[PDB]
Amino acid sequence: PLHSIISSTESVQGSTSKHEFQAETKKLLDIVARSLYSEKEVFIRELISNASDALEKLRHKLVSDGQALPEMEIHLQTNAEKGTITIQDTGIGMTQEELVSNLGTIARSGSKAFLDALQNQAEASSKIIGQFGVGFYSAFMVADRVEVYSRSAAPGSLGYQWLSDGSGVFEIAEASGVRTGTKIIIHLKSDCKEFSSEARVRDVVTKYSNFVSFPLYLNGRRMNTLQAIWMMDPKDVGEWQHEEFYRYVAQAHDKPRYTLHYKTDAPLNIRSIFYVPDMKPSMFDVGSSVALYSRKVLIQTKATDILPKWLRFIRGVVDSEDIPLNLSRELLQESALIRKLRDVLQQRLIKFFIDQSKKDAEKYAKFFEDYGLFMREGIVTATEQEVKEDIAKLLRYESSALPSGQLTSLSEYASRMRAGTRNIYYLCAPNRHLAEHSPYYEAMKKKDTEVLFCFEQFDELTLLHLREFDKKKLISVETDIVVDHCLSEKETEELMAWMRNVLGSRVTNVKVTLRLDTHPAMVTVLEMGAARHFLRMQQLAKTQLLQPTLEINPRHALIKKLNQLRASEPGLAQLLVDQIYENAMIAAGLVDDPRAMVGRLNELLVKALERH
Amino acid sequence: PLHSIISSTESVQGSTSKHEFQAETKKLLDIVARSLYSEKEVFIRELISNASDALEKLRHKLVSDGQALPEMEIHLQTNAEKGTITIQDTGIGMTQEELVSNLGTIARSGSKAFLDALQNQAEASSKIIGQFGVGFYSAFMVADRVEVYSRSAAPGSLGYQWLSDGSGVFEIAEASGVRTGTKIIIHLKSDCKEFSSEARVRDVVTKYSNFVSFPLYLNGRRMNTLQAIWMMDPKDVGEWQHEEFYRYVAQAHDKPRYTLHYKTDAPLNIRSIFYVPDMKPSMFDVSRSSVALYSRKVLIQTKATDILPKWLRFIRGVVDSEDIPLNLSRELLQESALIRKLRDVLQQRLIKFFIDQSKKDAEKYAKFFEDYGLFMREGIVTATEQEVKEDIAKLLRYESSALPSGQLTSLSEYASRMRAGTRNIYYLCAPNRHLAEHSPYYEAMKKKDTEVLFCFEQFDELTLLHLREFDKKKLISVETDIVVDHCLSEKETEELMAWMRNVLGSRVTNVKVTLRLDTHPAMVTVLEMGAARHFLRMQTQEERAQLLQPTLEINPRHALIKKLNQLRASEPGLAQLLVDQIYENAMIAAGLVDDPRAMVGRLNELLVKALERH
Ligand SMILES: Nc1ncnc2c1ncn2[C@@H]1O[C@H](COP(=O)(O)OP(=O)(O)NP(=O)(O)O)[C@@H](O)[C@H]1O
Ligand SMILES: Nc1ncnc2c1ncn2[C@@H]1O[C@H](COP(=O)(O)OP(=O)(O)NP(=O)(O)O)[C@@H](O)[C@H]1O
Ligand SMILES: [K+]
Ligand SMILES: [K+]
Ligand SMILES: [Mg+2]
Ligand SMILES: [Mg+2]
Repeated sequence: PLHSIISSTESVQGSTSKHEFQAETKKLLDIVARSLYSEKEVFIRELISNASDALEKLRHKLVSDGQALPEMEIHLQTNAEKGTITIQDTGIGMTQEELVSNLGTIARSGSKAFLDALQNQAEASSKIIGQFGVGFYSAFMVADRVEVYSRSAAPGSLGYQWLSDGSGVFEIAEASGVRTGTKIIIHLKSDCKEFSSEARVRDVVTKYSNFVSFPLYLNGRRMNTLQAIWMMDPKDVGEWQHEEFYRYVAQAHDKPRYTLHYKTDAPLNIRSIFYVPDMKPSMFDVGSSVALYSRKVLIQTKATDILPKWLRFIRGVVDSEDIPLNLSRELLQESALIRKLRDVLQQRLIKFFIDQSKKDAEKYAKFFEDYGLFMREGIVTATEQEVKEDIAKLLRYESSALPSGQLTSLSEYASRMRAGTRNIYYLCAPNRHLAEHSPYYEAMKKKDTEVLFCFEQFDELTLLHLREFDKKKLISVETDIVVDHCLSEKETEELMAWMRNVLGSRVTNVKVTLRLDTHPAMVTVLEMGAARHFLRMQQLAKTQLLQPTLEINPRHALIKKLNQLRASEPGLAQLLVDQIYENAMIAAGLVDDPRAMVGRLNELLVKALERH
Repeated sequence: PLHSIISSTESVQGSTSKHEFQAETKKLLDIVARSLYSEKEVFIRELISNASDALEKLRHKLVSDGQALPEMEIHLQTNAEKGTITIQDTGIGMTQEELVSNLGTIARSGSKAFLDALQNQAEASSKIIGQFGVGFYSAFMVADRVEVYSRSAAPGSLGYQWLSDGSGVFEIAEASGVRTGTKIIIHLKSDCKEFSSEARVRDVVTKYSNFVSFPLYLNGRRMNTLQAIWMMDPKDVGEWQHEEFYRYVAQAHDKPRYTLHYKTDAPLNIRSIFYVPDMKPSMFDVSRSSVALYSRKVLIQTKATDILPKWLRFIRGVVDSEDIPLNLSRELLQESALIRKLRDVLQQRLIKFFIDQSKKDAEKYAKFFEDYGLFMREGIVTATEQEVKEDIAKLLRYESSALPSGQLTSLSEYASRMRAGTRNIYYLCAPNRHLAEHSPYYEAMKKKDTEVLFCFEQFDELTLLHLREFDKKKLISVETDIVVDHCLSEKETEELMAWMRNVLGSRVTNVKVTLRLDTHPAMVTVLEMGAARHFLRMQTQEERAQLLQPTLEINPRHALIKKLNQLRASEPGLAQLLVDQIYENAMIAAGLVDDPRAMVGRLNELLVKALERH
């Protein structure tokens, strides 16, 4: 049954009254003080941002008036005796009306009003941080009573006072002896007395607001001691600062091997810089020091992964003034602009690596040898076909049709290949000597088609997952053999019948091949790539057999000896085939742990040499 | 640069005034509707929670006076052409005064006053969700006009109207014929018309508000059809209830091989359930903690806290509590102190439970250990505290030489029968039982009357070196202890020994003799065998052997070694091949070969000439 009661019988007949939305202050203050910020160390960051905004406002006003610029700086005082923290700046300052309209009203900020009266919003709107208006009340989260002493920068403004305990009541009075600017006095709570020490304050200042645009003083000394090189032009920063900055963000002692200075403004504002370490990636390498900034203050998201996961081996910093933020000044989760930011960064980073090989191929070879693991991971974990192909341009392989010791790409491979050819062949082997001596490649010697050699691990899996490059099918050499379209015939036929009976449980069928010269036998299976992966995966973990085919080579010297061995030592003949069968399995790559074949090997040896 | 402008010259001189804090409603509404919630689909959950709170208030009012209990229902309606969504409720209802006090004021909730004026906080304080007072204002985030009809259930209340354009100004009127309860009419935004589709709303409801304590309906039919079993006592839930509950949570139609119903209050109020799938794990299980946190019967959607450790990701269930502090965005305060202690308590509770399951049923635990054995091994290598290592080591089932084939034993029961004054435990690695028994290393320690453990699973040699201790006992591998511990004619032996230094000097640095072997012609002993095995696979014979120090020991009583003497001078060419085969065989037996594909060629040409005389 459809238990529905919705109707449209509601009737409106009276005269509608008009009211205005109200607001309750005590609950809002409690919410801000208790259940808004996860950490308790953000109030100093908010105060520093406010001081920077005030200093910027004063500088802009003086520039507009064209007067003499005085000294402007921010001072932090840490007094551990009374258990108090004090911050003082030299900004514009606020009069009684401004104090009442700003410090006494929730969700009200004068910075937005000032920006609305700029008529350009480009000269100073890129440096104002405050946008909500509830950042000051984070002081009550660690304080019980607050004192504010402010005097405006106007020639004739008097000092004032601002007393409040954070309980919905505040008072204002006129003061004397107050200098130009503002001075915030904070009385620390009982459980929050850790913030009255210099070490913790210095740590938080260095973590959050290290790159403030104005001098910052704590008990006399200055903490910034560094420039934000991601906001400066590339023509104004030297090569020496590019290394010192890298050693700071990466927390290392080496030099970077690459340096990208990206700066774009058309799709969205990006001011970023990236580095690649000289040293080889370690085990721990398998936010990745890509900390996100906004108006030169740390955001500390570390979870949204603004950079792709496979690109976790690079360091640097990213700045953007258009990213949306929570009320707690934290990054929004999976915003529309955030997804677009990740795509833009990935496209530029891949393009940068392509030009590096085009400029200096020798340097790129060393980079690919060390960091090549990360590129293979990206293709496997990708979900869009165009993403896989774009990343695949960075792969390097060496082919049989070229001298040993040089690497080729999948792009130029499609250029020198014949127009009649349409698919790409690849053979996997531990080395190149084994690859050319591999029995699978020996059958391909008849055709002149060019093949690529894959040596490193996961190359076979990476090629299988890609499955297509530039509309060209990727097919392995092993799969193309089963699909491909001395020992007279009479004496040959009975020899297989003696193997089918013995190896019936292992060798499902045996057929005579004519394309082998060196290896006595081969093992062929349809899904060779999957078999070489599934078998290695099962021994890798007990998670959620097959039918192999063996082909003998009549022209082989050992196979010729099998005719005269059965009629003389039938016992020795059985062990010999059990050794040839496992030898073929090892060459194919379907070999299990080889500890079990030692017993059959030593026993065969001690009986096969008792003739000398 | 010690120059500080900080001083204390400033002081108060004039009279002090007095002022009251104010607020800006428009900016507050903009913040709530634009920069508060990450995802735009939370308004349905908020309004459903409000309806549930109203129904709870009505239920308390109707049970307090001891009167009959009418029907409580939630009705969701959708209209594609109109682009409107309707959620009608039959709760207490609100008159003009409650409407203007609660709806018309930001951060004002009547539930908190109702909760505090309860005087008992026993039956209703645990089922009230709203505590902030800004939940209703999330409707403006998706709607261009909000229209609400409501009337109280009091004997004499009348219907009313409520309109708001989202511009900070609302309006109230009087209405007749309004059904008792609350009815919310929402007109959707132009770009937010995707919420007028039945499938998307069904997804939102089945994601956020599955376990509401009242029957809810969507377009006529019921969407709940399932009760929350973790709230009741374990005696009130049956096996068939568990199967359906495990089916929904884990999306698996099989039977849960394990079931735990944790209920603790001394550290903090916890009401959680757990499950273990019967099927075998796959990559989707291994690939990334599959447990959804709950609080007062509503989804919280943590997705980042990971309340359970990484190695315990193979279990499924839900976790509920009422003492978790969540911020204004209805999400947990990240890295909170109270959150950290929940992870450790839950981990150790499950550690004890798995120990218990072994006692009452060893066969069931043994089958369970084989299926998920990677997860316990994974936790040991990823743990930092030594105390936790012992808690996990009790869950490992190994096999020793004191029992026949196919009887697994634990470390604790292994260490209860070992020697008196020596703190040593012996473990050996082999793919099978036959290989372990015939391993040359085991044959070397057969002299002593000591017990040795045979572990057959992979990555187990790495676990025993990371654990490093078990109740103050040193873990020593069989291969390592051989080095630590301190026929053929002599003349023919030493000259035979001297040849290998001449022909294997590049690959062998020292050759010795062992008399304790009688079934293997070769043996390789290394100082740190366990470390070499795991470090070799992650990272041709010359540079490999340089970092392994492959000491070679040859049994002189083996028949193969004896025949090498009479083949020394008859054909030196074949002798160069057989000695290499012995060297290669020893490495294969020792398991220190990265890939045996290179040794096939040398072996293949040996057989073609070994029996050519036949
Ligand atoms: N040190 C200061 N000097 C001058 N004005 C200040 C100072 N600190 C705060 N204000 C004023 O306080 C008002 C709002 O304070 P605040 O709480 O910081 O909001 P906001 O910083 O503008 N926005 P946000 O910090 O992002 O929440 C504005 O009018 C500021 O000009
Ligand atoms: N449908 C409703 N029926 C009855 N009372 C309601 C209804 N919706 C809202 N109210 C009342 O109006 C108040 C304001 O709504 P709301 O913003 O959800 O507050 P809250 O839910 O208690 N706290 P929060 O968790 O932020 O939603 C509620 O606390 C209720 O007292
Ligand atoms: K303010
Ligand atoms: K409200
Ligand atoms: Mg600010
Ligand atoms: Mg609510």
